[PDB]
Amino acid sequence: VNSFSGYLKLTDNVYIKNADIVEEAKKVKPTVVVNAANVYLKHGGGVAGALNKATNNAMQVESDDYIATNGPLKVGGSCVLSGHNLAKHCLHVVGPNVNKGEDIQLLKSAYENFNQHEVLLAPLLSAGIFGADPIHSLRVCVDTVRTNVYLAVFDKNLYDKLVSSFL
Ligand SMILES: O=S1(=O)CC(CNc2ncnc3[nH]c4cc(F)ccc4c23)C1
Repeated sequence: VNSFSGYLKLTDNVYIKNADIVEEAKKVKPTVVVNAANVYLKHGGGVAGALNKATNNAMQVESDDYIATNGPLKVGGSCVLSGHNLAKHCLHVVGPNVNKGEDIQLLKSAYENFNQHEVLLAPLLSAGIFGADPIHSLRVCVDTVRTNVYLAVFDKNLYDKLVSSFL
């Protein structure tokens, strides 16, 4: 039993809700919140900008130190950093950005990072400003993630389309 509330169950392990991931994280305080990161961990907009703003820029400060030490992530890769006031940990995952020409096949590799964590609160990778089709992203999620994933979808209209079209 966990504290996630109001989710629709899609599969054995995947759940979905119309919610603001920032507000969902603030209430649940999950072990892991997933950030829709880029390779530079520059949290300027989309989910990343919203999560970082909620941390009063502490996420960005921590991220800049991470990059200065380790260099950029790979597209399809991830790192675990602090969850600050939102979660115990933040898993920064880089899905391909279609608006930069990155290969969509890397979306499966990106979701594989979720399997290293038993339970996660996450957005749909490569959705929103990353330019992928969220219906495709949901399909890859369901077919790749085996751990328990609670997906927050900010836009009510998209949430309803994702549910109604789910196979
Ligand atoms: O429905 S979409 O097209 C948009 C969604 C991807 N982004 C998000 N996903 C879940 N929670 C979110 N909270 C936010 C707050 C913000 F300021 C900006 C973005 C998000 C966001 C696929």
